[PDB]
Amino acid sequence: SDEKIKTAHDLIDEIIQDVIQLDGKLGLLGGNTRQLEDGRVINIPNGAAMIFDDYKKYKQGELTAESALESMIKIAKLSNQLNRHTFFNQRQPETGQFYKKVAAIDLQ
Repeated sequence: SDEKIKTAHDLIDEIIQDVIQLDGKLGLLGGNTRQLEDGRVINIPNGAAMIFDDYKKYKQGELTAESALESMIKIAKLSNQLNRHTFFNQRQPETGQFYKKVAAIDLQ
């Protein structure tokens, strides 16, 4: 897939919005919950939480914009790999779609 052309912020923003939309009636069993920077309680898969923390680092200054993006891509591939394996039915299709977009990092 062509790399195309986009800013780091635009790509990061695209995935963040998807995560927010992904939030739903899903309870603790469905996944873990984290407090939004705005102070809004949201629910997302444990994997979503992992990248969420990475985002915070970009703000904290612990990680760079590209470093945070890079970290998300590597873990995204691992998550996608597990999804590809069997017993993928256990995971929700909506969550699978999110991982696919992250791995295929194309703003388009």
